[PDB]
Amino acid sequence: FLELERSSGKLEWSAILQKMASDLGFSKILFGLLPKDSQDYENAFIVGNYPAAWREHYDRAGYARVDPTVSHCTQSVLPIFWEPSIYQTRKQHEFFEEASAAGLVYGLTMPLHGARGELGALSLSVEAENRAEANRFMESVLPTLWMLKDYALQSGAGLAFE
Amino acid sequence: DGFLELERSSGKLEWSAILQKMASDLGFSKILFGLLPKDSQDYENAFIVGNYPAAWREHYDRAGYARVDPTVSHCTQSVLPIFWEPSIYQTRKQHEFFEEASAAGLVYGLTMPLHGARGELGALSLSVEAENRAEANRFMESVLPTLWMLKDYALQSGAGLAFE
Ligand SMILES: N#Cc1ccccc1C(=O)Oc1c(Br)cc(Br)cc1CNC(=O)c1ccccc1[N+](=O)[O-]
Ligand SMILES: N#Cc1ccccc1C(=O)Oc1c(Br)cc(Br)cc1CNC(=O)c1ccccc1[N+](=O)[O-]
Repeated sequence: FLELERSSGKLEWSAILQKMASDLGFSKILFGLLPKDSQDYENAFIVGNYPAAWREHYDRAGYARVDPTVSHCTQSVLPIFWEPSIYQTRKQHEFFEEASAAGLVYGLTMPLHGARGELGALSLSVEAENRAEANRFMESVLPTLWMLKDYALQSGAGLAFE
Repeated sequence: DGFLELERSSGKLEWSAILQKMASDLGFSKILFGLLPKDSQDYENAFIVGNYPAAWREHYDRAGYARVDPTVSHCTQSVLPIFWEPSIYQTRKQHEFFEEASAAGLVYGLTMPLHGARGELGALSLSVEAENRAEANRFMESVLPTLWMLKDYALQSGAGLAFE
């Protein structure tokens, strides 16, 4: 985990974070961080390899207002898994479908809350044949991820703010 | 699913018992969970849970050890754990803090900073009984991934119990 601190620049930090996630078994990740008292997700510090077109679509369609993981992050420090049960509203169903169209169907979002009031998320997606399989993979690496997200927050906020 | 009993708990007594049991199973026989609401700086009226000896908690406050305890300034700046380690260029007060902590049975341990979703500031401090630093670090490192999960479950349920 200590390799995140020693990185030079955003590209290398991103490369390290992506490979950590990739080696762990998650093909796609997004790391997003906002300063205290901001809700302008559009203009967050963002790192990762989500498809560019999806990132653009998410911003355009105002999905930050709809995405169930966003509101979850404002209320909690606990992970939220991308299960059918989290897409409760008709608009969130639309969100699920569009995210699925980008290849992002299985995964989880770890809320980030920094020492300086930074608000963020580390979202990770896993390629799987089905839900049950994806859930077992995620369970099998969850403690490692749980440490990872805080190491990423601490180093990530360092990169973005100091 | 073991972590779920922290939310199911009704009242501080019940919650404290569950948290202590979970921590004790992991080899931490003494714990203190401390939490302050958003923008509050006064460590006295903090929501404090655990089984640190009462006399030690009283003395820590009385002697003003919070300004000498390295974990305090660490917690305001980081979300990463800090292992208890004296500075070894230390002031009489810093020496006394560790000496009196040690006398209270709290020589080895770590503090997990707590930063809640609603701006809560706190710490989960846990002590392990050990003969030396090598043994202690072994004991703590071996449960660190589980503890990492526990501190966030404790933070989330504790904040609700305390403020919500
Ligand atoms: N900064 C910050 C931030 C702070 C709090 C919560 C969240 C975020 C965040 O990054 O949110 C985004 C953004 Br800004 C763009 C995208 Br694109 C995706 C997410 C978060 N959501 C997901 O990654 C997600 C969650 C569930 C299903 C599918 C996705 N997804 O594919 O985007
Ligand atoms: N709330 C909050 C809080 C918020 C941020 C940081 C810290 C705390 C905290 O609880 O700090 C205390 C207090 Br209030 C009393 C006691 Br008693 C002990 C600690 C934290 N420190 C330790 O537990 C500790 C750390 C290093 C060596 C020895 C000890 N110790 O035995 O107390």
